[PDB]
Amino acid sequence: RWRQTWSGPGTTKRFPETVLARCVKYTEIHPEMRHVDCQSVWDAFKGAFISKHPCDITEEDYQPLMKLGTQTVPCNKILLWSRIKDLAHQFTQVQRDMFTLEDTLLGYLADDLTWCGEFDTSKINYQSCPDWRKDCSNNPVSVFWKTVSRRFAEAACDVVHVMLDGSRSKIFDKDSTFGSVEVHNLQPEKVQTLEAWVIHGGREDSRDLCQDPTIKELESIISKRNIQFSCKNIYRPDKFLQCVKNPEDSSC
Ligand SMILES: *[C@H]1O[C@H](COP(=O)(O)OP(=O)(O)OC[C@H]2O[C@@H](n3cnc4c(N)ncnc43)[C@H](O)[C@@H]2O)[C@@H](O)[C@@H]1F
Repeated sequence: RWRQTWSGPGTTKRFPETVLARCVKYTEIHPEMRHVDCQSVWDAFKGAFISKHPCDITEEDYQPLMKLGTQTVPCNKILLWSRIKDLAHQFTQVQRDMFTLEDTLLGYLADDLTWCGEFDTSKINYQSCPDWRKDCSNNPVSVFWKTVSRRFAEAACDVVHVMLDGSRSKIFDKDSTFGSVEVHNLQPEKVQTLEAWVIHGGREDSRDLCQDPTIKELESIISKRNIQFSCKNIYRPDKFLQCVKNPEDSSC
């Protein structure tokens, strides 16, 4: 057909198989989750969006899945990210120094996927799904990440780290999901510091991006929540990963 219902990409192909296989694999690798019944996980995941209008999804819709995907992560080793997931993943993969949301079962299940259903049919919509801007914010994908993100941020303690894309027009974007959900769900009772790592996109010699107006804004927001703020430039992400891999044996 020549025009879809919604403005965004449709459900990722073979969504049900893909999720179930991810669950099986995750629960094989991670002993803490060994027990989890993946079929129950798929049923709860399905239950959140199937037969529901995909502009009328709620955090409650995901509660059965949230319950099944309950999981402890070391609260003091959390790595958040904004618009720079790939480096965050490359980093934690070296020796599991920190944990991103994609290191949890629910994050791993949904990473890079799109999904939505239809009001009053129980079919998965493989043709289109709502775009967060053009169509609706309360869509299955966006609501999932908000709900799961909030719980992950709420669990953090001590020093929480965040990678930010220093190549972007706004290094910290107050209106990003990171800025609108994660930042505001850190618990001041538990979190001592948020430390931002500003990832330079620019070759060689660049600015102290910890001085960027948007970084000062982040610092102000965080500080006003009674959490300390720290910031570091990562000038060369390639050299950084090399140093993480081969710590100070080398020019690190
Ligand atoms: C909480 O925030 C970070 C993402 O923060 P960003 O500033 O990168 O968010 P933004 O660009 O405004 O929006 C990205 C949206 O993508 C969805 N999403 C989050 N995480 C994933 C993964 N792993 N795969 C695909 N899509 C993802 C959400 O709908 C965001 O709204 C995340 O760690 C948490 F979402």
